[PDB]
Amino acid sequence: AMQFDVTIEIPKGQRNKYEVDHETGRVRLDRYLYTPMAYPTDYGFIEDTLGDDGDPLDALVLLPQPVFPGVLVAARPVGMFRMVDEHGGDDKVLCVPAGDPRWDHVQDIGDVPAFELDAIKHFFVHYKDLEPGKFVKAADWVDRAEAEAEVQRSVERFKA
Amino acid sequence: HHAMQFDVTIEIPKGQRNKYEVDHETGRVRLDRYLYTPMAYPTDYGFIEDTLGDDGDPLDALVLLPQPVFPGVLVAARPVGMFRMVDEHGGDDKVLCVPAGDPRWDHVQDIGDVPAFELDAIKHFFVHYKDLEPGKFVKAADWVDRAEAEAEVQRSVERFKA
Amino acid sequence: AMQFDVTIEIPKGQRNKYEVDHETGRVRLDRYLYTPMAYPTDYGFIEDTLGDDGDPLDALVLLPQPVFPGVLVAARPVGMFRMVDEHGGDDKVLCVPAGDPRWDHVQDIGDVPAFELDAIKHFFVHYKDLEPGKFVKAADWVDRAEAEAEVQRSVERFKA
Amino acid sequence: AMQFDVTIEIPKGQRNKYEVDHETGRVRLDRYLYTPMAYPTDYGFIEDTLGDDGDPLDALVLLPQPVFPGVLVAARPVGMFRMVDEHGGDDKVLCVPAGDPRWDHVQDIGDVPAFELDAIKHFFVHYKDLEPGKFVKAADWVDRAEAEAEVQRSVERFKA
Amino acid sequence: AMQFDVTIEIPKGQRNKYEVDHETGRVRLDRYLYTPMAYPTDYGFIEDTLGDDGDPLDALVLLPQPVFPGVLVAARPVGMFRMVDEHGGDDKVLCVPAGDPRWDHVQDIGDVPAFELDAIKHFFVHYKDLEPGKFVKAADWVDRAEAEAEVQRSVERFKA
Amino acid sequence: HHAMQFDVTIEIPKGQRNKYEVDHETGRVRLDRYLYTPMAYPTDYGFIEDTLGDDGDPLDALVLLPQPVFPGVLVAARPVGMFRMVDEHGGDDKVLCVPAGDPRWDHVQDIGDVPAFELDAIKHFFVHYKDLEPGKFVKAADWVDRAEAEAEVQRSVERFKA
Ligand SMILES: [Ca+2]
Ligand SMILES: [Ca+2]
Ligand SMILES: [Ca+2]
Ligand SMILES: [Ca+2]
Ligand SMILES: [Ca+2]
Ligand SMILES: [Ca+2]
Repeated sequence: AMQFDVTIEIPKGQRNKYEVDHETGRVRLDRYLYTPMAYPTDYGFIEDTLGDDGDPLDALVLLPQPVFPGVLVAARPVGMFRMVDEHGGDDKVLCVPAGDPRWDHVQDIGDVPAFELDAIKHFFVHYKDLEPGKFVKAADWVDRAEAEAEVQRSVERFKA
Repeated sequence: HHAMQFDVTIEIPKGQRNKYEVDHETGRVRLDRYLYTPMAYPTDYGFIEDTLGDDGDPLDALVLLPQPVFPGVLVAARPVGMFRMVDEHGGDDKVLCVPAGDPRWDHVQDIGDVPAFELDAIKHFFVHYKDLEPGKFVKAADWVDRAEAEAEVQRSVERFKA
Repeated sequence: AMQFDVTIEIPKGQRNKYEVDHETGRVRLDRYLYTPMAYPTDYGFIEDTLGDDGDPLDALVLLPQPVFPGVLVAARPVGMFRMVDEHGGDDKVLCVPAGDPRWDHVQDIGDVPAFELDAIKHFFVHYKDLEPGKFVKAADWVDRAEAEAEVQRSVERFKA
Repeated sequence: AMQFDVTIEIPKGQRNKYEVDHETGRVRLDRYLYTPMAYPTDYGFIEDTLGDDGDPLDALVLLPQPVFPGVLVAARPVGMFRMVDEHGGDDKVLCVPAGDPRWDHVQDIGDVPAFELDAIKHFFVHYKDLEPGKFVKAADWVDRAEAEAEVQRSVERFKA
Repeated sequence: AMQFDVTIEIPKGQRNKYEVDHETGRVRLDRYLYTPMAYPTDYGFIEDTLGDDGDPLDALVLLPQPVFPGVLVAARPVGMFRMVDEHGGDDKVLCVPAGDPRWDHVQDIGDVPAFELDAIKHFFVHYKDLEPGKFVKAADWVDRAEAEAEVQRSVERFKA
Repeated sequence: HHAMQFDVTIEIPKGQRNKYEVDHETGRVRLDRYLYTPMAYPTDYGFIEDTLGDDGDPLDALVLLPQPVFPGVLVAARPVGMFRMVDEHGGDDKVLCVPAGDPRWDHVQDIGDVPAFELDAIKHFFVHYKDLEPGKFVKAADWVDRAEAEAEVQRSVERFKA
């Protein structure tokens, strides 16, 4: 069972796109979204990883109640939203709290209702509709094994 | 020189994904549904009292506010434009309003006085909020001026009185 | 498939105990709770019913997001919480939103996770612990059929 | 011990000035305040009273947690903020929840800390600073006996 | 008159149990509570202390309005909550804001109303009821001097 | 043609009566006090990073936003005016800002582009928020333009670098 720490940048329900500057650990308001949309899950990145975009690997965490920007959550992957946009790959690892028995029933991507996966997909397709040049070329959900292999690659990229 | 005004009942505060709706015989607030998309109402949303629109409900309204109100609250309002759209149940236009008698909104007199970014975000909401509801759609949506808005309010009042 | 309107008096997360005056339809603050507890679900009653206690039949509604006091929700029962306290028998019907396919997987009491049922039970067992004269003798979950039986009894008593 | 129902129009912390239209019982947004101020207590009026201004007698209720606009609270008077503004008298009866033992220590105006009375006075002196023509000619706190005599007068004005 | 800085981890009203990682200063979500309960006061720890349990000495701070996780508050002790659970002795120091004249009337444990002390006690007695393996053996309020004695012990252990 | 910008750390979100403040050696957020008046910060409030004002702290800033942020959050910002005031610890000016690089604020270039109602409410806050604190005051407060704002930012940066 793979587990890691996720730093949550943006709580579920937010239109303010907070980001962590990785050099300093400070929270910054990147922008107020130009679309009438809100993050469908708590959103952030996986500590000690490094991705295609220059940043740590993005992460989505399912929670019963959202946290605050900058909060750490020990998490375990259950799938991943593979997306290629105009800038290349920017995949989003879907996770649940690690070590919490209320989430033991969610082990892989099939265990997450289709309604919630569809709404997450909808967010990332459309949230930058009113920012020119942005679009999604592909967007598919893939399973836990895919997520884990992708995490483990991003961890090696970070180390070396 | 003497500006039109009316009362708007706000059903849904800005930032809501719960789609509340007033029942028009009883005056009770009902939860229609939780939205299926990760979207939220871009303004306070409701209807004009004592009007009747071509979907059998009172005419839809959007009110620009400095801070949202609660479901069921009345706001005296004046029209500045309208969002024309057509969904599955046909035409369903939305009158854009500001608070009446409030000098902080006097710079807004017609649809061109509303920043385009806000007009586009409102439009984006209605175009997409039912994207994940089977058999639902919204097509042909665009913005028209205070004149067209007022003339349509006028009709809906006429429908109501009948 | 039985369904009815529930008026929600108290949103999930509240320590203010709101009640609807049935003579008038106005929302009243009965009291601020004496214990550091909060309603674990949206809470209220079923319209046009009369419980064995003389008020409309109490209802709990599972929701993805809470509503406001006074709000109507079309609901369908999936179980019932049976309790005996100082004033005797008291039942609370557990419901989900009617006509919403996101809740079609919840058909009976066994479909609600145990953690959630235990938390609801724990609320009603303990929330009046610091009000003198109160107690709870027993508290048990029963299934949809027993829930539907009590809804019918309470409908028939309203008409009476 | 005098007690009455107060309809709360404006929860503590609000800059939106809600009002009840007394002919219909509907909640209306009268205005967003022009000053950077917020109601220091839950604020409303006493049901079945009638005052100098044409409206029911205004009321302030001390609470551990604010309510929602339109909510009823059974209350008992502990004092009153006598104020004369440009429109004449518009006194505000200060109250606590009736029948709640957590408020038994507050029986008259001396029992309310000076810091809270000063902040309430400050609100009503300044909240209309940025609306022309408004000002306060006098503003003093008076005791429970004064409040009660003033309530009982406003109740007779209503009845007859 | 003893005073110290308290880092608030958890605002009043929270069911999310946030903790500060003492190695790093980052805020972490330890867990969502298993009971329908919420922290009755802002909750955290005293800076540069070490409790008998190995973490900084826990602190509760009475406030007119909650703060955010990670926020420092200059505080002075007025009492202490002594508890024994499954892992043994655990003390929580009850405090008010230091240098604030609105709290000068609270000097010792007898100055905090009984309803509030009982609610705080009830939280710590019951909040872990649905976590298996937990229990509470005893829970008692002691006065300011015993609080100040434990603050000193814990300061001396930090320096050690 | 090339506009000045800087980073503002927001200590207090709009609508707050809790007066939070960042410690300038550690970067920790502290609660200074709960305000004594029934007032709340009319905008998000904070300071400009890497500056030093004439009260020994970094230069105070106000940032106009569509939605508030949390205590400690950074916002890249550009100045549009300044609120000059003098309290008990003497001069303590406040630079008025909007988000930098955001076309929704491009119509705001100088202090005259900010509606007067918002400028007056900001002023009212600072004039009165310490009315009930013994021995505190705020006098001589008024609004000046982007030029005076930028030149003062410039100084405070110069002070800082020293
Ligand atoms: Ca990314
Ligand atoms: Ca319509
Ligand atoms: Ca009942
Ligand atoms: Ca009045
Ligand atoms: Ca501890
Ligand atoms: Ca300063």
